[PDB]
Amino acid sequence: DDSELRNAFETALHEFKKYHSIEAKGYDETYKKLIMSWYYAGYYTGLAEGLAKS
Amino acid sequence: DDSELRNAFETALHEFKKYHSIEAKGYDETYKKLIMSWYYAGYYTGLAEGLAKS
Amino acid sequence: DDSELRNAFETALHEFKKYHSIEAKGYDETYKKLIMSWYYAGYYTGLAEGLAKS
Amino acid sequence: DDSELRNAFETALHEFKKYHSIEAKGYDETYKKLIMSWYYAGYYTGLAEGLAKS
Repeated sequence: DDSELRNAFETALHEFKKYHSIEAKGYDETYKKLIMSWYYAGYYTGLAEGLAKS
Repeated sequence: DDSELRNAFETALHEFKKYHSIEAKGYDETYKKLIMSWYYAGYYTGLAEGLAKS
Repeated sequence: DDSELRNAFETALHEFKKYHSIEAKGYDETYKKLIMSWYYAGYYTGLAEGLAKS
Repeated sequence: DDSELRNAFETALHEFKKYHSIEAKGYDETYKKLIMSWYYAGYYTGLAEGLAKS
Protein backbone atom coordinates (compact mmCIF):
# COMPACT_ATOMS: atom_id res chain seq x y z
CA ASP A 1 0.00 0.00 0.00
CA ASP A 2 1.10 3.59 0.57
CA SER A 3 3.07 2.18 3.52
CA GLU A 4 5.69 0.73 1.16
CA LEU A 5 6.39 4.17 -0.31
CA ARG A 6 6.77 5.74 3.14
CA ASN A 7 9.15 2.95 4.14
CA ALA A 8 11.10 3.46 0.92
CA PHE A 9 11.28 7.18 1.71
CA GLU A 10 12.75 6.63 5.17
CA THR A 11 15.38 4.38 3.60
CA ALA A 12 16.32 7.00 1.01
CA LEU A 13 16.37 9.50 3.88
CA HIS A 14 18.78 7.27 5.81
CA GLU A 15 21.09 7.03 2.80
CA PHE A 16 20.93 10.82 2.43
CA LYS A 17 22.12 11.52 5.98
CA LYS A 18 24.68 8.70 5.82
CA TYR A 19 26.09 10.47 2.76
CA HIS A 20 26.41 13.89 4.41
CA SER A 21 28.11 12.31 7.42
CA ILE A 22 30.80 11.08 5.03
CA GLU A 23 31.01 14.59 3.57
CA ALA A 24 31.53 15.94 7.09
CA LYS A 25 34.21 13.30 7.68
CA GLY A 26 36.04 14.57 4.60
CA TYR A 27 35.92 18.19 5.73
CA ASP A 28 37.35 17.08 9.09
CA GLU A 29 40.39 15.30 7.66
CA THR A 30 40.94 18.32 5.41
CA TYR A 31 41.23 20.66 8.41
CA LYS A 32 43.62 18.28 10.17
CA LYS A 33 45.98 18.31 7.18
CA LEU A 34 45.65 22.10 7.22
CA ILE A 35 46.92 22.16 10.80
CA MET A 36 49.77 19.68 10.35
CA SER A 37 50.93 21.51 7.22
CA TRP A 38 51.31 24.72 9.20
CA TYR A 39 53.16 22.79 11.91
CA TYR A 40 55.73 21.41 9.47
CA ALA A 41 56.16 24.71 7.64
CA GLY A 42 57.07 26.27 10.97
CA TYR A 43 59.30 23.33 11.91
CA TYR A 44 61.48 23.39 8.79
CA THR A 45 61.52 27.19 8.88
CA GLY A 46 62.81 27.17 12.45
CA LEU A 47 65.22 24.33 11.71
CA ALA A 48 66.87 26.14 8.80
CA GLU A 49 67.18 29.34 10.85
CA GLY A 50 68.77 27.33 13.65
CA LEU A 51 71.40 25.72 11.44
CA ALA A 52 72.40 29.13 10.07
CA LYS A 53 73.40 30.59 13.45
CA SER A 54 76.26 28.06 13.28
CA ASP B 1 18.10 65.73 3.89
CA ASP B 2 17.07 62.15 3.11
CA SER B 3 20.74 61.24 2.63
CA GLU B 4 21.57 61.94 6.27
CA LEU B 5 18.68 59.94 7.70
CA ARG B 6 19.02 57.11 5.17
CA ASN B 7 22.67 56.43 6.05
CA ALA B 8 21.63 56.27 9.71
CA PHE B 9 19.50 53.27 8.70
CA GLU B 10 22.23 51.43 6.78
CA THR B 11 24.67 52.34 9.56
CA ALA B 12 22.45 50.87 12.27
CA LEU B 13 21.60 47.96 9.96
CA HIS B 14 25.35 47.28 9.73
CA GLU B 15 26.12 47.08 13.46
CA PHE B 16 23.15 44.74 13.88
CA LYS B 17 24.42 42.39 11.16
CA LYS B 18 27.68 42.22 13.12
CA TYR B 19 25.86 41.37 16.36
CA HIS B 20 23.91 38.60 14.63
CA SER B 21 27.15 36.85 13.60
CA ILE B 22 29.51 37.35 16.54
CA GLU B 23 29.52 33.63 17.40
CA ALA B 24 30.39 32.55 13.85
CA LYS B 25 33.13 35.19 13.94
CA GLY B 26 34.30 33.72 17.25
CA TYR B 27 34.65 30.23 15.81
CA ASP B 28 36.60 31.77 12.93
CA GLU B 29 39.04 33.63 15.18
CA THR B 30 39.39 30.52 17.35
CA TYR B 31 40.52 28.52 14.31
CA LYS B 32 42.92 31.22 13.10
CA LYS B 33 44.63 31.15 16.51
CA LEU B 34 44.68 27.35 16.39
CA ILE B 35 46.56 27.49 13.09
CA MET B 36 49.05 30.13 14.25
CA SER B 37 49.66 28.18 17.46
CA TRP B 38 50.69 25.00 15.64
CA TYR B 39 52.88 26.98 13.24
CA TYR B 40 54.69 28.48 16.24
CA ALA B 41 55.05 25.19 18.13
CA GLY B 42 56.74 23.88 15.00
CA TYR B 43 58.85 27.00 14.57
CA TYR B 44 60.35 26.93 18.07
CA THR B 45 60.77 23.16 18.03
CA GLY B 46 62.74 23.35 14.80
CA LEU B 47 64.79 26.34 15.95
CA ALA B 48 65.88 24.61 19.17
CA GLU B 49 66.88 21.49 17.23
CA GLY B 50 68.81 23.66 14.78
CA LEU B 51 70.69 25.56 17.48
CA ALA B 52 71.57 22.34 19.33
CA LYS B 53 73.39 21.10 16.21
CA SER B 54 76.63 23.10 16.35
CA ASP C 1 90.64 -11.07 -13.48
CA ASP C 2 91.70 -7.43 -13.05
CA SER C 3 88.17 -6.33 -13.96
CA GLU C 4 86.67 -7.97 -10.87
CA LEU C 5 89.18 -6.51 -8.43
CA ARG C 6 89.26 -3.09 -10.11
CA ASN C 7 85.49 -2.58 -9.80
CA ALA C 8 85.80 -3.45 -6.11
CA PHE C 9 88.01 -0.34 -5.83
CA GLU C 10 85.65 2.02 -7.67
CA THR C 11 82.74 0.46 -5.77
CA ALA C 12 84.37 1.08 -2.38
CA LEU C 13 85.56 4.48 -3.61
CA HIS C 14 81.92 5.29 -4.36
CA GLU C 15 80.43 4.50 -0.94
CA PHE C 16 83.21 6.56 0.66
CA LYS C 17 82.42 9.58 -1.51
CA LYS C 18 78.85 9.31 -0.23
CA TYR C 19 79.99 9.19 3.40
CA HIS C 20 82.16 12.28 2.90
CA SER C 21 79.13 14.33 1.78
CA ILE C 22 76.26 13.12 3.97
CA GLU C 23 75.99 16.46 5.78
CA ALA C 24 75.78 18.48 2.56
CA LYS C 25 73.15 15.99 1.40
CA GLY C 26 71.33 16.54 4.70
CA TYR C 27 71.17 20.30 4.23
CA ASP C 28 69.85 19.65 0.72
CA GLU C 29 67.07 17.31 1.87
CA THR C 30 66.23 19.73 4.69
CA TYR C 31 65.65 22.51 2.15
CA LYS C 32 63.60 20.30 -0.18
CA LYS C 33 61.27 19.49 2.73
CA LEU C 34 61.14 23.18 3.63
CA ILE C 35 59.92 23.99 0.13
CA MET C 36 57.34 21.20 0.03
CA SER C 37 56.07 22.22 3.47
CA TRP C 38 55.32 25.80 2.41
CA TYR C 39 53.68 24.61 -0.80
CA TYR C 40 51.38 22.40 1.27
CA ALA C 41 50.58 25.06 3.88
CA GLY C 42 49.48 27.22 0.96
CA TYR C 43 47.57 24.39 -0.69
CA TYR C 44 45.43 23.54 2.33
CA THR C 45 44.93 27.20 3.25
CA GLY C 46 43.62 27.94 -0.23
CA LEU C 47 41.46 24.81 -0.35
CA ALA C 48 39.74 25.63 2.94
CA GLU C 49 39.04 29.18 1.77
CA GLY C 50 37.67 27.81 -1.50
CA LEU C 51 35.36 25.31 0.18
CA ALA C 52 34.06 27.92 2.62
CA LYS C 53 32.84 30.01 -0.33
CA SER C 54 29.69 28.13 -1.36
CA ASP D 1 107.38 52.75 4.14
CA ASP D 2 106.29 49.16 3.49
CA SER D 3 103.76 49.78 6.28
CA GLU D 4 101.60 51.89 3.94
CA LEU D 5 101.28 48.99 1.49
CA ARG D 6 100.30 46.56 4.24
CA ASN D 7 97.69 49.03 5.50
CA ALA D 8 96.40 49.47 1.94
CA PHE D 9 96.18 45.68 1.64
CA GLU D 10 94.06 45.31 4.78
CA THR D 11 91.72 47.97 3.40
CA ALA D 12 91.36 46.17 0.07
CA LEU D 13 90.83 42.99 2.09
CA HIS D 14 88.04 44.68 4.06
CA GLU D 15 86.34 45.78 0.84
CA PHE D 16 86.67 42.24 -0.51
CA LYS D 17 84.84 40.63 2.42
CA LYS D 18 82.29 43.46 2.55
CA TYR D 19 81.53 42.62 -1.09
CA HIS D 20 81.00 38.89 -0.52
CA SER D 21 78.71 39.64 2.43
CA ILE D 22 76.50 41.55 -0.01
CA GLU D 23 76.66 38.57 -2.38
CA ALA D 24 75.51 36.33 0.48
CA LYS D 25 72.70 38.78 1.23
CA GLY D 26 71.52 38.44 -2.37
CA TYR D 27 71.53 34.65 -2.26
CA ASP D 28 69.46 34.84 0.94
CA GLU D 29 66.70 37.03 -0.51
CA THR D 30 66.67 34.74 -3.56
CA TYR D 31 65.88 31.69 -1.42
CA LYS D 32 63.12 33.56 0.43
CA LYS D 33 61.38 34.41 -2.85
CA LEU D 34 61.80 30.74 -3.78
CA ILE D 35 59.87 29.75 -0.65
CA MET D 36 57.10 32.33 -0.95
CA SER D 37 56.61 31.46 -4.62
CA TRP D 38 55.93 27.84 -3.70
CA TYR D 39 53.56 29.01 -0.98
CA TYR D 40 51.46 31.07 -3.39
CA ALA D 41 51.48 28.40 -6.10
CA GLY D 42 49.98 26.02 -3.55
CA TYR D 43 47.54 28.65 -2.30
CA TYR D 44 46.00 29.50 -5.67
CA THR D 45 46.05 25.82 -6.63
CA GLY D 46 44.10 24.91 -3.50
CA LEU D 47 41.80 27.91 -3.88
CA ALA D 48 40.78 26.99 -7.44
CA GLU D 49 40.17 23.37 -6.44
CA GLY D 50 38.03 24.58 -3.55
CA LEU D 51 35.82 26.81 -5.70
CA ALA D 52 35.20 23.92 -8.10
CA LYS D 53 33.60 21.63 -5.51
CA SER D 54 30.76 24.18 -5.53
